[PDB]
Amino acid sequence: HWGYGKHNGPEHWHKDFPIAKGERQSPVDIDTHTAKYDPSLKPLSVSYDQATSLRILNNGHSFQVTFDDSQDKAVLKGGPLDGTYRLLQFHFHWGSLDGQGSEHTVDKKKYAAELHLVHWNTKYGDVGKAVQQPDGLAVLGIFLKVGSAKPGLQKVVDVLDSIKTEGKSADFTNFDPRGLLPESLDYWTYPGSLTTPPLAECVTWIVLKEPISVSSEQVLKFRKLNFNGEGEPEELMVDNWRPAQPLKNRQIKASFK
Ligand SMILES: CC(=O)NCCCCOc1ccc(NC(=O)Nc2ccc(S(N)(=O)=O)cc2)cc1
Ligand SMILES: [Zn+2]
Repeated sequence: HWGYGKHNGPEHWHKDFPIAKGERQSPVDIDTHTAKYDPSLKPLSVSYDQATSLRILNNGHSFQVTFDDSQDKAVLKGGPLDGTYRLLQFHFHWGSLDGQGSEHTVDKKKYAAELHLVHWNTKYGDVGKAVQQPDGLAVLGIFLKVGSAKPGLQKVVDVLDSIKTEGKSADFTNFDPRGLLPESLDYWTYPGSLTTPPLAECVTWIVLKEPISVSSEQVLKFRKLNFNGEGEPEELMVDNWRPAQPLKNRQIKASFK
């Protein structure tokens, strides 16, 4: 039922999901001058060498690459986190044009897109349990700007034609998510939520300062996806981002000076 249109979009979500008006919703605007450098924050540990991708799916809101999360292979640790978080899936949010698409903003600047690498805390055993906990998930957010192509994204781009409409999926094995990461792991962090229903307040957000560059041709391929199922009117999957939400009583911390 929920979506990104006039009648079912973000301004409507609170009716089915009242937590939409909660105390720790995401995304937020990152005011770079107000974020406090925190010298106690550790370097982020991203260990993706043994990642096992499984499938790629058009779920009607994004496309989603799923990983085998049944063992500690691809894990996120350190940074602001306590313990070990397993990589579950990644997906993107993007715009109709290059000047919008990101969920987080940086001094009100919107990027063309935002990549979410979604991890869950192994101390809760499974993602369904983890989403019921305030420290259950860690999402690594990476901004996309348009310029030079990202070679490590091309394998993703080249299969989107096969999952054009809602409910389509395909085999997507041997994808290496290290190819999606920028040089620097400098980050901002804050406590927040899922940015799609059920908007659960279970996420430690880790947003990298350095965007990746993707080509116009790569992002155009995102914008050829459809929100609709094949038996419904064609509606391009664009502008699948939630706008910035009130920061309320939260502090954004920087890992860097
Ligand atoms: C062993 C095996 O074969 N495992 C394979 C996975 C099975 C479970 O699959 C899954 C896959 C996905 C989910 N839910 C989500 O990820 N919700 C979510 C919503 C919004 C955000 S964000 N980033 O704020 O926009 C992040 C996460 C649950 C179970
Ligand atoms: Zn997301």
